[PDB]
Amino acid sequence: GEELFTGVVPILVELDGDVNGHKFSVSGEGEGDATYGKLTLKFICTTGKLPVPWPTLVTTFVQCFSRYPDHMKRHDFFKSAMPEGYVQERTIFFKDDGNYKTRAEVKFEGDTLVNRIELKGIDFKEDGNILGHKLEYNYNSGNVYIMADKQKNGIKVNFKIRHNIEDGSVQLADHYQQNTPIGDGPVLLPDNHYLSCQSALSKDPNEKRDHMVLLEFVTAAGI
Repeated sequence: GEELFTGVVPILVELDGDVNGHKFSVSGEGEGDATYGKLTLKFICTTGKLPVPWPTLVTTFVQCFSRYPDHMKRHDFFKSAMPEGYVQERTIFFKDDGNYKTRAEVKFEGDTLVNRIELKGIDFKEDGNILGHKLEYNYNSGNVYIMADKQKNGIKVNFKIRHNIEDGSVQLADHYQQNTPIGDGPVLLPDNHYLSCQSALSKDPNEKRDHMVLLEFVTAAGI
């Protein structure tokens, strides 16, 4: 897979969503440059106004673009599954609030690296930090824990995302994620490690639509 990520890859993201019966769609475009662990994307709510807060979707909107130091390449599960791809599934628990259930498929469409996702959210408080848009438009750095998952020929991934609430508090979002190759094809199984991540959300003064500009860097460590 390594050889597909050697340069600048166009990325395309498409999510269909239903949160507490609130329905929406988002398209994203950008490019990734795994060599530097860099992702640059722009997202647009195509169905109007985003019913949830943008920062809540970041995790959901391609770890194959993480930078795996030379010594760790053997642990890169993401790239290994390419081009056929991998399936990525999560449940993201918002403390004292609802949950998101996501199913995505990450693979190449020719030259393009695509992420197609179905997202379902239930149990959200209509007056919650989420439904009530109480989260700051920003994003914290942190770690993503990776571990091999044999009886599935995949990996298990766990982490906590802390969204800042505008009152100064925090909205914890606990992530439980599973990935498995799309094919019958081989993949690399990693030893435990983690991805060190950081992100910055911005806006395009020109875009009138509901959107998010995202700049992100992630580098595998712990080995």
